[PDB]
Amino acid sequence: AMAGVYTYENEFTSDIPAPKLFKAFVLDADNLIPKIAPQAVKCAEILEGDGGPGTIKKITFGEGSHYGYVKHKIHSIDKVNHTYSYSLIEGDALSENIEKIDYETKLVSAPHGGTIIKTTSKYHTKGDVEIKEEHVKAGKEKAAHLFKLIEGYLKDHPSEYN
Repeated sequence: AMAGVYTYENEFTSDIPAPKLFKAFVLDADNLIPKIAPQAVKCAEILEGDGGPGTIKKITFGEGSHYGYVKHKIHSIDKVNHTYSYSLIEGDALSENIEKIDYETKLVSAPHGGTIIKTTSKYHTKGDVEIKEEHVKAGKEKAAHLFKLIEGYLKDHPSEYN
């Protein structure tokens, strides 16, 4: 049975400077996200580990989830370089034919003072590979919205994540 890896890059941009964002979005996601999108994210909970490399998180969704949750395994976190890698491993985007999805995200400092969020997504496939543009671009939008909500919030809370 054919094993393979579908790979998809995209970027977003943001006014928020890289480090604030990293603290908010990566480092306190568990807390900050449910606060600002309770429609779409009920809860977030660490099943195992500190929360560094090797941790397993269950994230629990509200409306607009096929399965109503995911689990993530954190592969790495680099606070100094502002990068993050993990793997979706059980739940929402997966199936018999998509064993796993890997994300790696690099925040980079744009011109001038702002940020560029670079994400690379890696679909570990089994068997024939059908991966619909929809399911993928639908995903882009979800994340794009979510980052927009973070910008907005953080701009309304400048005493935070400094």
